[PDB]
Amino acid sequence: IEEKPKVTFKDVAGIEEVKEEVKEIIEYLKDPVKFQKLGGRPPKGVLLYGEPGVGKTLLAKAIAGEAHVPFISVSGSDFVGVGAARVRDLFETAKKHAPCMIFIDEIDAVGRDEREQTLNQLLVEMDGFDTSDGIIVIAATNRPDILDPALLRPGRFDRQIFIPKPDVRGRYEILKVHARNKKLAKDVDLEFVARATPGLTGADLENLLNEAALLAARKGKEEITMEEIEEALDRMTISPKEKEKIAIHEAGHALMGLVSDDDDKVHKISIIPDKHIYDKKDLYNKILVLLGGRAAEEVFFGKDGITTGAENDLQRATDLAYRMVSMWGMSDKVGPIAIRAVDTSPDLLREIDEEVRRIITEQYEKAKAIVEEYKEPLKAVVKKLLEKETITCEEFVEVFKLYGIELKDKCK
Amino acid sequence: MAKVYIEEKPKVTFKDVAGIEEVKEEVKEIIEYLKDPVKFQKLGGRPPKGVLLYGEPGVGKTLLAKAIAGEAHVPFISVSGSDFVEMFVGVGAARVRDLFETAKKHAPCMIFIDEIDAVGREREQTLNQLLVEMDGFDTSDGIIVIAATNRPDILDPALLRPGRFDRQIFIPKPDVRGRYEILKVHARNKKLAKDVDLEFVARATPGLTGADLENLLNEAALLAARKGKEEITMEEIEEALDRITMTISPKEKEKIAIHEAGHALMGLVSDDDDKVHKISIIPHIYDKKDLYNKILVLLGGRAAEEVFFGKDGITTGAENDLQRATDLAYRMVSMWGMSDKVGPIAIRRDTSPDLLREIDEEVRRIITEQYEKAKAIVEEYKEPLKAVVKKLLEKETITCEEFVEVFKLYGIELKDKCKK
Amino acid sequence: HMAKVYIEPKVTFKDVAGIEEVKEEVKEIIEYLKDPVKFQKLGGRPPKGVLLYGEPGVGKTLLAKAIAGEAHVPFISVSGSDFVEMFVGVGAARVRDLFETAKKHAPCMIFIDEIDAVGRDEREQTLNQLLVEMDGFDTSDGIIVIAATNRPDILDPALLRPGRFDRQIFIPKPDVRGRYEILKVHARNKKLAKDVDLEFVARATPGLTGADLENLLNEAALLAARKGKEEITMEEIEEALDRIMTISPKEKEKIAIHEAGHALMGLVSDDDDKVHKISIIPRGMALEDKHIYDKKDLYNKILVLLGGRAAEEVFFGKDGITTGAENDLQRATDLAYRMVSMWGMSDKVGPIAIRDTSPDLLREIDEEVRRIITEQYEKAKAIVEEYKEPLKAVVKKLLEKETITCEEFVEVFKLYGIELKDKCK
Amino acid sequence: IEEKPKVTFKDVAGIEEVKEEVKEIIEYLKDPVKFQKLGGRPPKGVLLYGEPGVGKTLLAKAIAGEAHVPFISVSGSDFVGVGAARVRDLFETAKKHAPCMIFIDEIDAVGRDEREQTLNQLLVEMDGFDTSDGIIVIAATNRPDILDPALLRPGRFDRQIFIPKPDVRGRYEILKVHARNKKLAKDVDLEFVARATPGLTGADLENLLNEAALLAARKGKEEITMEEIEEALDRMTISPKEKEKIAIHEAGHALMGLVSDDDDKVHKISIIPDKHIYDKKDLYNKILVLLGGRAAEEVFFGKDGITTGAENDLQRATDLAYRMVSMWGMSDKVGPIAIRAVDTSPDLLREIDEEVRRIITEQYEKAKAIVEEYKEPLKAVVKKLLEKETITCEEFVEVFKLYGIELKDKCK
Amino acid sequence: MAKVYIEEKPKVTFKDVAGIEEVKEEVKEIIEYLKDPVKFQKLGGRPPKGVLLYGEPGVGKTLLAKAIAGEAHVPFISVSGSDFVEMFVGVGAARVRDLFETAKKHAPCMIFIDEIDAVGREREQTLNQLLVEMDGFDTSDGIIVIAATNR
Ligand SMILES: Nc1ncnc2c1ncn2[C@@H]1O[C@H](COP(=O)(O)OP(=O)(O)O)[C@@H](O)[C@H]1O
Ligand SMILES: Nc1ncnc2c1ncn2[C@@H]1O[C@H](COP(=O)(O)OP(=O)(O)O)[C@@H](O)[C@H]1O
Ligand SMILES: Nc1ncnc2c1ncn2[C@@H]1O[C@H](COP(=O)(O)OP(=O)(O)O)[C@@H](O)[C@H]1O
Ligand SMILES: Nc1ncnc2c1ncn2[C@@H]1O[C@H](COP(=O)(O)OP(=O)(O)O)[C@@H](O)[C@H]1O
Ligand SMILES: Nc1ncnc2c1ncn2[C@@H]1O[C@H](COP(=O)(O)OP(=O)(O)O)[C@@H](O)[C@H]1O
Ligand SMILES: [Zn+2]
Ligand SMILES: [Zn+2]
Ligand SMILES: [Zn+2]
Ligand SMILES: [Zn+2]
Repeated sequence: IEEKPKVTFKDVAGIEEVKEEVKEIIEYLKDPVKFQKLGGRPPKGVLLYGEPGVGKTLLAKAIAGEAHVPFISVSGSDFVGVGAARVRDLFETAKKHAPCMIFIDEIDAVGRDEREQTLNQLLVEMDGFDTSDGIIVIAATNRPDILDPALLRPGRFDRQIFIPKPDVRGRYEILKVHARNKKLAKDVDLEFVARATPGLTGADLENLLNEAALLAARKGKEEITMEEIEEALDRMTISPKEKEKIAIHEAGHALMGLVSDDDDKVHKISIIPDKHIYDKKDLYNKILVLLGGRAAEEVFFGKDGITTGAENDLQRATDLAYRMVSMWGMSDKVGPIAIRAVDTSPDLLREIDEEVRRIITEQYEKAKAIVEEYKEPLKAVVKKLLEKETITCEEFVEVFKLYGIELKDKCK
Repeated sequence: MAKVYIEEKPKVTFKDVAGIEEVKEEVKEIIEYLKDPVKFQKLGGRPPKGVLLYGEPGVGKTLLAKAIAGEAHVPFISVSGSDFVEMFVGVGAARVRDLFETAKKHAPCMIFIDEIDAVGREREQTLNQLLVEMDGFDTSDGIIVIAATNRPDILDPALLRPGRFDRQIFIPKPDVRGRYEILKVHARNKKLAKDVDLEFVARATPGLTGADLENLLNEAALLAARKGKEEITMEEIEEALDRITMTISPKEKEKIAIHEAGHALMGLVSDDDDKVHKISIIPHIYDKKDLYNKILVLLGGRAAEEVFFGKDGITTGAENDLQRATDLAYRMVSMWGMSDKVGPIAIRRDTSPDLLREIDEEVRRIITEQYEKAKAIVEEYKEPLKAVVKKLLEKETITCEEFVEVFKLYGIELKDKCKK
Repeated sequence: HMAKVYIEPKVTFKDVAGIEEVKEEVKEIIEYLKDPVKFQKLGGRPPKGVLLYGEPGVGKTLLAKAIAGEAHVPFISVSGSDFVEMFVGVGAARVRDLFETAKKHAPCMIFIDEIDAVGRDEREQTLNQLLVEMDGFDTSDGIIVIAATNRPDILDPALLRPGRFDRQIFIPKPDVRGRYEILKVHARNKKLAKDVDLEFVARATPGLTGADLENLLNEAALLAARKGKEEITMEEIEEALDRIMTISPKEKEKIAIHEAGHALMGLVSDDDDKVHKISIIPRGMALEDKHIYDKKDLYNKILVLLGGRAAEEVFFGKDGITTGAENDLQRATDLAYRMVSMWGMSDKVGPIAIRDTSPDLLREIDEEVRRIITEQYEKAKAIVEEYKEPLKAVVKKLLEKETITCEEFVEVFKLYGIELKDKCK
Repeated sequence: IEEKPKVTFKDVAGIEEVKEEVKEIIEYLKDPVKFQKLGGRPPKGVLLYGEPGVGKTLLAKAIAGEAHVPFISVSGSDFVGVGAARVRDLFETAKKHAPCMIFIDEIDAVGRDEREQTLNQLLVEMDGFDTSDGIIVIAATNRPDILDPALLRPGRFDRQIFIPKPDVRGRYEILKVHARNKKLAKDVDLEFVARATPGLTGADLENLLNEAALLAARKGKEEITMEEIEEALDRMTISPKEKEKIAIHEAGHALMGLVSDDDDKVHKISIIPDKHIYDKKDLYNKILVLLGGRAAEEVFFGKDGITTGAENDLQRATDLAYRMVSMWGMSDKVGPIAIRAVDTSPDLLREIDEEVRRIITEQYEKAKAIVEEYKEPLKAVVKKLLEKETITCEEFVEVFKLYGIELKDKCK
Repeated sequence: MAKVYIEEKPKVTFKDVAGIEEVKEEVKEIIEYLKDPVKFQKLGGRPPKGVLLYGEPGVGKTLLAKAIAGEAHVPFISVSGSDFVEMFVGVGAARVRDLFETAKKHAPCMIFIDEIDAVGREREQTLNQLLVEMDGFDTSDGIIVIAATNR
């Protein structure tokens, strides 16, 4: 697929922080020789990851549009040995249309036999082009956890941007953008609709206004009223009980961060989902923070109230614990041996799993004790998070200050 | 070569379509859009571009599409997916471009693509040309593309992507009422005798499609004609019926009904799991309690099978329920650290066999716990369940409300979990 | 595919700001290129390949161009990405042709930007062809190859072995003085106002490269021009600043202790390879067989690899050990695993070689590998514990100078009355 | 590679039994429509297997030559996804040149990922052509033991011909063929040279005469004398000690065959290397025969004298024992279960290996006892085999008859 | 493009080659064949068509080949495996056919292919053309091909 601009930042609502990040990509695509004579090297690949419908393809299309540069679209599933040829051809086409943008949706389909050979051909094509070409590849994925680490290595998709689900403010701005082409009545309050749609993506909101328009049309009306919007709403939204669980989890992580011995700045708590060296204590602390969400879930709701929301934090914590034991020899029992894994005895594998379980349980018990200790000021924080949807790190600290508890200065 | 058919305003309407009122209700916006596209356009409304109709052969997919066009009084442009088999060069891709060209010329109209699976499994040359033609037309054009398939499992995912055939409607095989209503529709042109009981014929045809029934009445008419009769009697209908000996056995039906009732009963009792709907013999954050409950519901079908038929009567029908239940149990233990024994460790899908054993043990613990629970529930409400199964066997399809009403008769108040 | 041949002035050392230590290192390269015959008659043997590694825009191509300029010698520029294809063995031919062109224009300089693209199968054939072309030319030719990389961590070790790019120079991001000196260089062709304080601009640009600063002054000049001014004021510089990361001092101390750890192992080893320039390079930058090694030589190579971590534990405790020892630990274990399962250097396992093997043997192998590593780790730790006081001294010097010579390390130990092994260069 | 006849059966020495087998292939290639109107179906693929240099490519070339039909040559190693395309193209070319012969040398390279996909493409191309095409594929391999069973399945290479190393008679006939283009002296005795070259292949003999010719030329002679032939010989021949070991092994197999309870006819003992149902006793007996060679080696030479020659017989015996246990449920311990194998518990695998070891050792002890019993008439048979190189089954039985032992009537 | 060298009767002999007497002894039949091919041909003798010389760079592979030609007083036709890098179409395969054509015209002679690894690792088009040209010539021609490789 080969398209042209016709979509800019005016069609993208919110994500101003993301918009700011990608601004160098738009400046580079406008005139690559300014950046080439400069000496600086822009990214070759940029990974856009988030939930479906958050506007990853939209952002990529807006980048191309703002730069007035061709947009060459393709999907990961569109890639027996002919898979590797298609990759070579895509980049060939791109170099011919330079300065332009390559867009790869579902990069996870090609980047997780024919499934492992096309992957390498993409990797070599990424290493094949330079800044001189004046081209940039933007990939999008809903499952970055299943991505091949090789893809994120330096020279290839070494830049990653997480596009989040819209907050109440974000939802309203999206609604405004998608309401432009709709004949809405005076009585419609888009501010209310934003409040009434926590959990929805930009796509869900676009569909909600589209559905309301189709209803008003079916009904035989010259405007869209709140009636239609409520009807379109009923036709994906976070329950108040669900919201409470998310808020307790999120507060859990923040409390761990504002109490953890060393580094990592804490930031904006919301009911919405390396060049550095780290010591053993730093990693124990990072695990402590990751388990915080779940620790809060158990302390507040019991063993039967623990939720599916802790999925990534648990994965990350365990992944970090295995690295400590099997890669960084941070276990006394295992020793300073490093295993990178089908030549290793089951006895060592057992010894590794045991140590990983030891670390996680140690920290989980610690995290739980901390939540148990500050349960009353936490309840207060959760009440604020439920009401406001989003709170600043400063706000959290000030709520604890009210309960006579001075937390660590780690915000922004 | 090639051949595209154009019926400027068809004569088939919803009166020629029987027993898919839920489907009829869904497609009503497509009718309203085709009647006046600018009413929609002048508001910012964007109807679907493509609508996928999938079901068994003869359930009435082309019929429904023809009725949509007829109800809207709009041309029906028919074409077959197999007619895009290029004879030298990329003539397949040209035909696609031409079909949409023809359609835009006859707007407001309907494009109908039978066997979309033939063009959407040089192959990706015609397929891509269809995909670009789908992205090429807008709501301004006032046209809609309806594709039909018997094999949606072999369809290219690209076809179902947003902007294309992003709306999919499953057309099911008719239940008793469905079958009778179809027979009534197809009996209209036929000279039937007074003795013919179409209500009996519908009961006697579980598993037949609208086409099979249309053919059954057509065969009975040919039998009566050859015999030298002016009317069609039950004799000819029974004779025409016998050409059916891949149907639903009554013993088989009982097993399906008990399994289906099993799931519904679990759903209407499960502590916080959500929304039960239409029981038929015819084909996000979750807490630990919610997932235990989801497993409970999945095991319901089998639990009912054992309670009613014994360990020797349990069936292959529980295959996917069992898989799903175990997959969910495995995720609770190895991914969401919902096991006290295993702890809050996560193994996403390298592992010592001792941990693998510990995981399998815990998964077995959860499933057996819930299976024993489900069985106890079926054992408790066996008498009102027998009542539900008896109703489900004669009606083939019952509403959740109907189930709850049967239980109400046995003095048992179930959870208000019916879909509204 | 192309190659660009530069004819000589324009770029000399006067256009290169604040890397005087680097400028001093490369001075032999400039002298050799001037008259290759005079320097071999004198006795000086030059490098075949010089690797320049650092972040993008840190003046690696600039330094290389200045070397060629100062020597008045052709500069043949090429990129690693120009030697990739998959389809046909034309990649290997281009390498042969580049060196052919170079020999025709001698005395001259070859410059390979992005050497990492060709240094990581049709790409492998090209990598080997480069390696053989490196071994193909001599000092008699009068050519030196300078390669530049932003990713030296992903470079093939084969490229850096003796005879190839065996000289490596790390070009760092400019500190405040560095930034100020660069600003001065790039301010020469600009009409700046009296009110502009380049010393302030230096403090206001932490983390920028020479390239970023060059562009900042260029952008400020364009803003003053578009405003209709003959001079550039602080207003335009602040505006140009807005239009567009770090290393911690605690982190720096950890790196310095780790790096010092390796060097102490090397200068005590009992039998090893040469040790050189100890430096505080960030995790991102910084970086066998063919010949015969005995069991003692390999035990010693493991000893050196564990040195960094051994220092981390001796100085910071078990809670202070860091992620920086990641490759050292991997390499040490790989080497231990080869000793046991390939070279039958274990008495318990015997002279058996495992290339389909019982778990009992796998257990026996893992046990022995753990024995070797722990033995050596305890040895390394004991060495760090013994020379903890002169090491603290080395780290303090390393922290303030950010880079110390092998000679400086040995003379610090000399101060503490400890005579180390004569290694270095 | 595409060649034309120019080589017939006159260039092939001996292998008259093989020559007789392939005669239908030559008659079919001459006029396929006679065989097509007939109703009969010739083989699609014919596998030629034997040691290197025995004349597998030669026989194939002679088949094409005798039939006056094109010979299209290719090798297995000449076959990333482009491997499967080459196969399709070869058969395309063949169908265009029909009636003709396809020749695939080293079929083991393609018939043992890209290594497993080209294999399937060959299998489908084999199933693609019919008798109507009037083409035949002849494959050659030195390692048929490593061949994928799929290749030998009905419709594809379901015909297999073993080409053996030449016996003294065979060697003489080959020497005669290769002596035709050589200027040999009157004193040269090719009958002696055959006797003096046991173990050599047709290729070795061709080279021996070629080397003798080059020596005589170098020496400055107008003829090749015995001097040159002996010199060329010295420049792969079976030692007399080695010969004794082979003879004891071969006698071992024959004795088992002439004593085994039921079926399988015994034939020609030499010092040179399904549509049917079998019962448990038949298979125990087949194992007994297979172990016979080794059993004789141990009885005669001791545990330190057992040799590498038993390699195939041991493989075959074990392969047969595993099939009895894991496929045909002929083990009481394992039961009537059939395992065809990465879903099976190690406990069952252990139980299977134990039973296989039980069967083999049982039979090995039996075979050894039989050799021990008839050691004296066996010594007599070995003396005859050493002298004559080859003996008939009848001759063996007659030698035992002399020692007053009446064997089973199982010859020909 | 391309370049094939012809030294009709070289001046390097075995006196210019040192310390490989075992190798010198092996190749002595190649010398004797090149001196008079019909002596061999009139007996049914078939010498090698191709001889591969492999070793480290600078051990004297081209030297030995040149000495073989010199000792036999036979032309030495030198060519490099890298010179079969086609410039459009299949011009690589044509060069191979031409080399053997040239050789047959100068018989009895010696073909020398340095870096045979460059042509023998479109790639299989020139490689196959070499293979067919090798199978194309006979002992009657009175020519020998000596290839040298480091890899
Ligand atoms: N942030 C947003 N602002 C405005 N519209 C949005 C936003 N996010 C999504 N949308 C709308 O939702 C639709 C789906 O977005 P898309 O980028 O295709 O999905 P994805 O994130 O899966 O790649 C588009 O039509 C786009 O207009
Ligand atoms: N629900 C139904 N109501 C009435 N007639 C039906 C129904 N389903 C099928 N039929 C009849 O069966 C025949 C086949 O219908 P058709 O649409 O072609 O099947 P398919 O789903 O394979 O496209 C038609 O003559 C139609 O009238
Ligand atoms: N040390 C420095 N002194 C002066 N100018 C510098 C310095 N570092 C960078 N610059 C300038 O920045 C630009 C980019 O430098 P360049 O050589 O391309 O960097 P690299 O090769 O490391 O990517 C050049 O114009 C150069 O003059
Ligand atoms: N039975 C034989 N009769 C005559 N010559 C033979 C015989 N076996 C081999 N040769 C000769 O030996 C050479 C090698 O035979 P070939 O068929 O190519 O080997 P392989 O059996 O490995 O395929 C040929 O030149 C052929 O003339
Ligand atoms: N054994 C040797 N005796 C004499 N000179 C030798 C010997 N080996 C190499 N040389 C000399 O070394 C040089 C290179 O020889 P050459 O054949 O080109 O090397 P290679 O094996 O790479 O082809 C020649 O000038 C040759 O005289
Ligand atoms: Zn979390
Ligand atoms: Zn079910
Ligand atoms: Zn280190
Ligand atoms: Zn045998």
